[PDB]
Amino acid sequence: PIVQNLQGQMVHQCISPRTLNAWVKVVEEKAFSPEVIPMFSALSCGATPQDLNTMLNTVGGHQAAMQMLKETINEEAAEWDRLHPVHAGPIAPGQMREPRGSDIAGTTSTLQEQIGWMTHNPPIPVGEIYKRWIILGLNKIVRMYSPTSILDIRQGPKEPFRDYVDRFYKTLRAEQASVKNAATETLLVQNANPDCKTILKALGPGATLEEMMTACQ
Amino acid sequence: PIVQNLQGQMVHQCISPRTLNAWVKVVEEKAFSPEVIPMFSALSCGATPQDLNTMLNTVGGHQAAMQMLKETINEEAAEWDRLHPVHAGPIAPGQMREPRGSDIAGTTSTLQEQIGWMTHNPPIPVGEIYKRWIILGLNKIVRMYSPTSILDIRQGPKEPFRDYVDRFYKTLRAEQASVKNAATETLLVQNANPDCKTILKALGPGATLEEMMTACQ
Amino acid sequence: PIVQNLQGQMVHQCISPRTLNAWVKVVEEKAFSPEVIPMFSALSCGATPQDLNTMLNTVGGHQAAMQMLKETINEEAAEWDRLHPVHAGPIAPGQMREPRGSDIAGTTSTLQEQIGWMTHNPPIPVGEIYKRWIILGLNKIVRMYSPTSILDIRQGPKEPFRDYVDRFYKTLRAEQASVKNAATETLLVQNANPDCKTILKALGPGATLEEMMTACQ
Amino acid sequence: PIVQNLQGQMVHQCISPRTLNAWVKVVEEKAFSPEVIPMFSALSCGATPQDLNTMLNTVGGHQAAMQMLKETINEEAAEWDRLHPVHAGPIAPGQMREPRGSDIAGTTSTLQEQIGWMTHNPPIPVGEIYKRWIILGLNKIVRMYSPTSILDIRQGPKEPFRDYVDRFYKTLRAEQASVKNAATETLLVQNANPDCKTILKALGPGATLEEMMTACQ
Amino acid sequence: PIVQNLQGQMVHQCISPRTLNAWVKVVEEKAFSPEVIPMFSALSCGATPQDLNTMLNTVGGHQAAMQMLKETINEEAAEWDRLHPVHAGPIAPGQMREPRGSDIAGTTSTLQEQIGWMTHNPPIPVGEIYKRWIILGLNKIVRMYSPTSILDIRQGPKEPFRDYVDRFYKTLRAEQASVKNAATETLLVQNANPDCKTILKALGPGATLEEMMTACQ
Amino acid sequence: PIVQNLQGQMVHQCISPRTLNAWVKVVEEKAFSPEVIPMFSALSCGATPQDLNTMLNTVGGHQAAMQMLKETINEEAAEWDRLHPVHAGPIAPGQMREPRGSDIAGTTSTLQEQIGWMTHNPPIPVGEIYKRWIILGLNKIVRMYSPTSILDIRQGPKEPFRDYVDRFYKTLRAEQASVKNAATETLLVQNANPDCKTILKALGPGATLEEMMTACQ
Ligand SMILES: O=c1[nH]c2c(Br)cccc2n1Cc1ccccc1
Ligand SMILES: O=c1[nH]c2c(Br)cccc2n1Cc1ccccc1
Ligand SMILES: O=c1[nH]c2c(Br)cccc2n1Cc1ccccc1
Ligand SMILES: O=c1[nH]c2c(Br)cccc2n1Cc1ccccc1
Ligand SMILES: O=c1[nH]c2c(Br)cccc2n1Cc1ccccc1
Ligand SMILES: O=c1[nH]c2c(Br)cccc2n1Cc1ccccc1
Repeated sequence: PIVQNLQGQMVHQCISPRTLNAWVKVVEEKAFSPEVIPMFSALSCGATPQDLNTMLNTVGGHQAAMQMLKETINEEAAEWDRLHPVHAGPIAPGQMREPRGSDIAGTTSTLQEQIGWMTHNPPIPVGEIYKRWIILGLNKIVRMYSPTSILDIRQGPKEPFRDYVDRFYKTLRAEQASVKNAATETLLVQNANPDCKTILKALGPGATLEEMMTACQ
Repeated sequence: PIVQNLQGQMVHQCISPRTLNAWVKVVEEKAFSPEVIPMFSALSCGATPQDLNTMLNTVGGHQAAMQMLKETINEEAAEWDRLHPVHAGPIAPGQMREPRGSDIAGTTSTLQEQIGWMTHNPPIPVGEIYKRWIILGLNKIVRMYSPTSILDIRQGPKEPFRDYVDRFYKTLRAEQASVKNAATETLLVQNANPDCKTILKALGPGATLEEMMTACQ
Repeated sequence: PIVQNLQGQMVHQCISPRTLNAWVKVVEEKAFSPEVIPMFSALSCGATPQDLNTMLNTVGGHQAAMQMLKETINEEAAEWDRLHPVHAGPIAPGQMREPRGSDIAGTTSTLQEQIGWMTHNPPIPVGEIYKRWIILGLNKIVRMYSPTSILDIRQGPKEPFRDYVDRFYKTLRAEQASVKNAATETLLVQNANPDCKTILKALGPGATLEEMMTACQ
Repeated sequence: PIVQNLQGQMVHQCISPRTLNAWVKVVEEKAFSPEVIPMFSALSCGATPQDLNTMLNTVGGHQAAMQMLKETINEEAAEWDRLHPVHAGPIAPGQMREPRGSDIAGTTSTLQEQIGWMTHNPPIPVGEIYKRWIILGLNKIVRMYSPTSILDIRQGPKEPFRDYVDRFYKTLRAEQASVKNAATETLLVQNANPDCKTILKALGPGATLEEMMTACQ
Repeated sequence: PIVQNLQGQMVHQCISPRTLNAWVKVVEEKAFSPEVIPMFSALSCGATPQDLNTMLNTVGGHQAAMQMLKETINEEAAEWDRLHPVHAGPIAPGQMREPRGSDIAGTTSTLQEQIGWMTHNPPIPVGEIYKRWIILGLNKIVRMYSPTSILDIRQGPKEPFRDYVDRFYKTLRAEQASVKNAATETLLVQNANPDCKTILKALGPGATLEEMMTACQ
Repeated sequence: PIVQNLQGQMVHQCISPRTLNAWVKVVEEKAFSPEVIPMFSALSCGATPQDLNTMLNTVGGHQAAMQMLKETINEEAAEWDRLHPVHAGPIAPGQMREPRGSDIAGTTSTLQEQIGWMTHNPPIPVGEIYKRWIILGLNKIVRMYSPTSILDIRQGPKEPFRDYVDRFYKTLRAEQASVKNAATETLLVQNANPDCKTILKALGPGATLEEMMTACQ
């Protein structure tokens, strides 16, 4: 990554073994549960494109997902190039060249180039632009791999309301409803069991989740 | 987080993998036992709003609680805005803008903005203001998820007084009696078993817990 | 804690995850065995009052003990205030105020105040004063939770002398005899089994523990 | 490795125990699965030739592979020497000598020499040149140890399409098809089971993997 | 401990959790096997007397040994005082006082005093003087707790010579023969089994251990 | 060890707990498999003689080997003294004395002396000279403890060629053939099973290992 040292300058630091292992193990344990995305983002704090590729490339399973992610990346890289075309032919000697989509994705740019963009004044934050693309991809995968429709999360007749709500919002998070506060006074009540539904209906509209959860305790 | 380096300046540091993992595992092991709150506070030492959101967002279960927490956050953000409205329209070029509730919660502010507030002279401690909101939320959840009323913590006929007292104060902590020294010379004696109650009554009022615990040994 | 950096100034550092976890796990594994106290002291090296409270507050069990400890703290805080009363009414603008008992215990003082006391010239070592109070409390708990009287530690007829001595001094440590060198040429011999007692009596007085242990091998 | 310190100069740092252990354990757990290569590259960030040899030499099993890797190294070293022959006889006193193939591979050069090349202006990046050779070798091994031909990865009649695709791209990665986006609209469909193949044929050409995977859900 | 920082000055650093845990666990796993002593010495690198006491005091078992160690310490402290008596009565204001035995053992000296001695020019290395005393004590314990006389380490009729030699030198190390090279051409041969003894006798005198071990393979 | 800090000067640093534990555990897990030697070398990066002795002395088993290693050390120390005799009698006040064999092995020199040699201009690299001696010793032990002659590594009739080759080069590494590329087109083919031998003979001479391994797949 690029870090500030103990004296203020932005400099390159090797990716730690700790970071490398943390990311690999989160994917091993959680696959594409939605909580993997914020973890990915945090573990990739300060990352260069190189570092991003390293993290992705260290994943051994899930190669259908990694291939889908390459595809998303390629789509975002092609839109980058449409928005910001680069002058072809030879670069002014010693000068910074402008990044293309593939340079941002770290496939046709060197670490040194990446460091130059990222630390230039003003900076071209290639690592953050690429991260956004990867996260866009990752979110598609989380949605695709969501195993259950929100329509099938219904409270069991003996199921504690809290366990139902946990299932419902974990499902909603994966399906990626933006709806989130919203769905509360509608689908969540509809999919509640008969006894709880009666209670919740009686509360009247505008009930907070806390209120709903106390009511159905 | 924002830290002081080895030379005195306040600067941004990536959240560690160690920190990230510690928080995720505490929630996995302890759920919303009350001791999770001081741990959260300590693990979030120096946090920006971004860092706070990261920590929250890395939690995979308990999505009923995380949704209740968003709600509390939204309530505190709306009261922030009532207390400190911000001039609308365009900001003076290059100048610091004033934070709104959603900026404090990290949803409409950038890391750079956050860093500027937090390190400005005088500082606007957005990370500490947000932390207070999250802790307010978290405390509601701890109370809600407390499984037993203090009224049901009564000493077993064969139950060591110390184990009873441990149960009683662990329950009181979750229910969040402010009462804490208080409840000592009342409910704790009332809920003691017949033999211990007799002993404790004989001690007279004003007995310290230590005295009570020795007496009922 | 407050640490010296790599350039000589005293500055605040966040409590580490490593420290936090170490303390929680020692309490989980060892409860109030006497060796927990020196560990607590060492893990709290450089601690502010805030840090002390964090460590205490992260303990999830043993709430009878934590309540007894609050009580001891309150007693020491009240004696602090008797010894060092503070001028009431408004503080000189910008100046350091004097700490009261509750400020030392971190309940009515801010981190910033604490840092100011601890790094002032001359310093008011609030973290060390509070630590002393907590250790006084903790020692009471270790004594209370000692499961066996020294009077009941007697050598088994088939019990190796070394295992007996280990039991005897582990018990004495918990009961907190100051006696420690002392009890050696008396109770330790008295509570030895018949064969070893005969041997030890023959050695004559003034025998070192090493001498006793060789003799009864 | 060679790192930049907290003040800007490039200096030698001992390889960490953490790094050493991470590499040894990845090889123990994953052998020559293709994801070991990006891990190797990342763990060897900043490595000198010495460090590269250390990492390789710490591997205890797989000595057929390590011998094949020496062979590849020797081939690349011999081509280095063909491209960049070095003046024989005695070196100018105090001056940097030019590296030969074996110097780049760390077998006839000292750490000090290596440090001098790597930090000279302009640098001779011996550690990166050697790393490229090792990775060339390693890729040959990954291909050789790939257990299954892509021709034998065919979807089971009851096999979820996603699990098939995972098998297919994991196999392709090992066999090292450059084809990767390519093989998607051909072999992947051909090797799909009858029901999925029918669905995929109906989609028409140009289907993205995401589209294919949704279709065969 | 007292360390040199990244700028050359000697300063106090808190004992790490890592160090604390390492020492406690070595004692738990190995008790007073002789290899614990060099580990103790290395873990206590740079230690103040305070730090030494911390490490000792964190040990929960083995209290017979810890008491024997206090005794040794007291003996060395009393000889210190015989060799280096200190002027009684009040110290020159602001000046360094001279350490007594108990100051060196950290029982009547403050951390600040200890730091002053250790970093004075010229230094009074109180931490190293105390460490020597503790190691003297520890060595007595290792010898006392050695379970087997060297006289009882004899090669089994089916026992590989190498396993015998391992037993013999592990025993000798505990009993603390200075003899070590020595005992090689005598007791080690005497205690060898009949077939190996014959072989070894034939080698003639002056055989190296390597030679002996090859011979009896 | 002696390290360069964050400002360029060579200074002493305590051996880490991490390093100490890593070395002890490698010996526990792998004994004297040949891969222990490069690990030892890497873990001892920057070591003083003191540090080298620490690492060796922390090993609890294998005392036959540790004794053989002392012997090798003594032999190298005696040859050092033959090559570089030192002027006897008193040293010039304040000046660096010249190291003898035993000073290099850390038995008659202080840490301070060692630091002075190692950081003098020009340096006397006592830690690297001693390391070379220890590695010479260690290599003798690896060879001695090799359990199988290369002559007995022959491919099983049902044994995959790759597993045979792994056995053969792991054995050769321990026996310490310099032969290594060499033995490839001879003994390795000779010790192959009948079917593979026929295949390999047909390839003709000059086959690379890769070629051999593909052929016998
Ligand atoms: O090097 C890698 N490995 C990647 C993985 Br694994 C998943 C996603 C993108 C990756 N990239 C960059 C890249 C390559 C080819 C097409 C597009 C993006
Ligand atoms: O980004 C996140 N994730 C959060 C979680 Br998980 C729980 C609480 C608040 C969170 N925030 C900020 C936020 C979002 C939306 C409404 C209010 C607060
Ligand atoms: O915040 C905390 N948590 C504590 C725990 Br847990 C045990 C002892 C004291 C504690 N304190 C300070 C404090 C509070 C109230 C009365 C006195 C002392
Ligand atoms: O020292 C080592 N150990 C190595 C391992 Br293990 C595998 C590959 C190369 C290695 N090298 C460098 C080297 C030696 C001899 C021929 C060519 C390359
Ligand atoms: O504070 C401690 N704990 C010790 C342990 Br545990 C063993 C040895 C000495 C120790 N010391 C110093 C000390 C105390 C009293 C007599 C002599 C030495
Ligand atoms: O202090 C130690 N412990 C050692 C171990 Br354990 C093995 C090898 C040498 C060692 N040394 C140095 C040394 C001592 C005596 C003879 C020669 C070498």
